[PDB]
Amino acid sequence: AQRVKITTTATPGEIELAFEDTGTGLPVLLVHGFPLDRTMWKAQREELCDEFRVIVPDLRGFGESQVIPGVATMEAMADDLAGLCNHLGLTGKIVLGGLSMGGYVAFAFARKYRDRLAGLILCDTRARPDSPEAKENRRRVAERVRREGPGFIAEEMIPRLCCESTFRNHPEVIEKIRQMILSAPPEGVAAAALGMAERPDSTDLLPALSCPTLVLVGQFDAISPPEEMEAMARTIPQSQFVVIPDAGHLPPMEQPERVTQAIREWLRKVHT
Ligand SMILES: [Cl-]
Ligand SMILES: [Cl-]
Repeated sequence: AQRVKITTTATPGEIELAFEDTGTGLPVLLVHGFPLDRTMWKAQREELCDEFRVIVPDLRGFGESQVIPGVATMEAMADDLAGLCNHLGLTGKIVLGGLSMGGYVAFAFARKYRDRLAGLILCDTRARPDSPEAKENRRRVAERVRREGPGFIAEEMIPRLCCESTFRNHPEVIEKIRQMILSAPPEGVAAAALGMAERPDSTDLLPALSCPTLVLVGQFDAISPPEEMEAMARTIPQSQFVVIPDAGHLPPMEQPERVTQAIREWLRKVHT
């Protein structure tokens, strides 16, 4: 992995991002969920790099990246991604993928950096903003995580993140996810929670998209259910919708081979 100071149009103008960059060819940048880190996408990075260039950053405030206290808007996160691609000399088009919060970042990127997208991969996410109660709950999470750390978040989220089959067959995957949460920087988690609260409604962005889009969801996703994701996909032109069996909210970790395959086969067409 690498750690580089990049120039970003978001405050504070410069930020240090940690990231993986593996393979050659078409660039595919994959964005993790909340409150996880780049290792969420490790199986896909390690497998897809035989055919594509896979770039996987820790977002601001997560993993090994710089923590910028206050609010980390989805726009700011997207600006950082643009600045990373600029740093790397990927100044043309990329495929951008994101899971959950990372999908919110992808929407912010598509808003602002349309002409940099060859394609979008939207996993286990939604285009609607937070409801008023959801916003308030973000503020409560932010306030508490700054003081107590993310243990309470792991306790609340783990049962909602993965399906029953994962708990049974892959307890090691559960534990990897738990350690990602437990290790997340408290002020980075707070800043992202506040950023999620403030994110705009992307509903009307979707019909205006101009690149092919893959929409992927776990069969048993409790957080962004498949029914709602299918409806979201029907608003996106040039979309493909895939349900990953025997996965909850984290298909890349729960069913890594099936996710890698779905992405690989879709990328081949974007690419050809
Ligand atoms: Cl957003
Ligand atoms: Cl909501």
